[PDB]
Amino acid sequence: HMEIFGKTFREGRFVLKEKNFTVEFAVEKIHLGWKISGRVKGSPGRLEVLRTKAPEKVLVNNWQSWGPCRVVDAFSFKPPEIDPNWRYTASVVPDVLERNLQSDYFVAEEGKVYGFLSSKIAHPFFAVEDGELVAYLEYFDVEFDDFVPLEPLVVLEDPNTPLLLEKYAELVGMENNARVPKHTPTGWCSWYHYFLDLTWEETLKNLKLAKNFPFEVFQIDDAYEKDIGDWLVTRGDFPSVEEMAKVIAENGFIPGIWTAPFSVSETSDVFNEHPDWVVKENGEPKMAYRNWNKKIYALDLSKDEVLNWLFDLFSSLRKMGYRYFKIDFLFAGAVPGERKKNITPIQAFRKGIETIRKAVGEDSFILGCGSPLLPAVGCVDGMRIGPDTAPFWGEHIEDNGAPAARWALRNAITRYFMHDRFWLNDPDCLILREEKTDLTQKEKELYSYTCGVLDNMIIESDDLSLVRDHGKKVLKETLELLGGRPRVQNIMSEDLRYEIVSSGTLSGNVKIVVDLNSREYHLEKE
Repeated sequence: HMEIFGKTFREGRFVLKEKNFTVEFAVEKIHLGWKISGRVKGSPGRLEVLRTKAPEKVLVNNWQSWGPCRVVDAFSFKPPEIDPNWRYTASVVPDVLERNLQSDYFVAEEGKVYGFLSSKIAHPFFAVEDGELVAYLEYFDVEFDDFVPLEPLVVLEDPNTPLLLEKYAELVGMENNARVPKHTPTGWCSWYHYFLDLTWEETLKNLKLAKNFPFEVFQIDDAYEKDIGDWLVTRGDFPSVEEMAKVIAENGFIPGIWTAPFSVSETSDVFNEHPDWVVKENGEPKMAYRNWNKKIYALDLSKDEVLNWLFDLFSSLRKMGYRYFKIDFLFAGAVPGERKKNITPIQAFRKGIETIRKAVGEDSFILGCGSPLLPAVGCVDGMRIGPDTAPFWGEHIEDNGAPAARWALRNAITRYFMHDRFWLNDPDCLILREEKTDLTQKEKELYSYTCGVLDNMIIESDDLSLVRDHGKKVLKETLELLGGRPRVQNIMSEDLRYEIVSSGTLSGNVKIVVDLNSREYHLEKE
């Protein structure tokens, strides 16, 4: 059935000495399966850990927030064309995605889960190579003069696939000391009404109006900043970043703010002043992605100067009174490329987020976005686990990570299991306005009540003057669905129909059945 590091599956302790590397490992019995763990030295490169027969149908997982988590026929995979503006959102190892079906961190079939528990040094992924499922640890050509730990791999088997995924997630939480607040914040986000056209004028208007809503946090999203990298300089209408916090706190809200901290645009002052601070290719700045009609570079989080700058930045946001941080495009900090230190792109990413955490303190809430998942566990408090939602369902939008409510919801369902184990899942904002939206009341209710049953974060994003009785109702109903232990019963579903239960909500035991094709739901409250 299975090979572990090249040889037939066997319980016990083992060593594999190769030309280039050495690994010492143990195959040990755990509850519901097995765990392969150990340590490795030398230059393991792309290290095969496990091999077995691919199943036909597999739940696969993109490595970051916006990417799909979905069931796929393993044997009729054809390589996607990778958008060169967004190369690394698709894969951190795109050479693989170009040839084979790839899954980051974990894969599931009916009755079986394979999953790595951490991504501290290596990127753990699975590939389907010619009918075989192969688990790999990618070390990105980094060499290790002494032993460093393996990312442990678990293999769980039981009829109950949901329970297995939940189990996997518990082990991820313990392996990484997951941060899981007892208190989940509520709030308002500017983005999904105003996008880049937000003004301070409209901001103050909603800030007045937000008082009639059950919001704790008032969060300014992308729009206020001069440029990507120049986070302390505002454009347009906007005042001082210090002032905005002050005004928001004065009004009885926790101020929140959006940054893309690992990213610097080609036009930014900081890139202009410090072009050597970025990740390189052949000595020259390597484009991490293209957005805002500009080339964006990634900060080299191996450089102490870069980390001090991140430290200073988030220390001063904290000082000004920001206590809620949406940190976005985090994948940038983990792009493959040349850095000052000879460490992995993943080791560097972690140095970056660890710095932000230390700067903002223990009483700040950090929400990851566009982020590598496994590597951020134990550091973020909340995580966007799907692509952007939208003020339309998005049937005209493909499952390629662009904004659409339907695909955002899909991911909230298919990654439900990380919630309250990895972190608090952020399903993206509820859009509850009655004007300036293509969403029907049905669709709004469907989205919202699913998120509530999933016990996910509830953040609203609207011009609140356009939110009336229906939207106010839906929000209050959603908050009544929270507090349970959720489960997606038929996680291996291929037709976008799901039965989701949650036990011990504020409304008791609840069940929602959803069809994301017909945009239909039935909700029972016992």
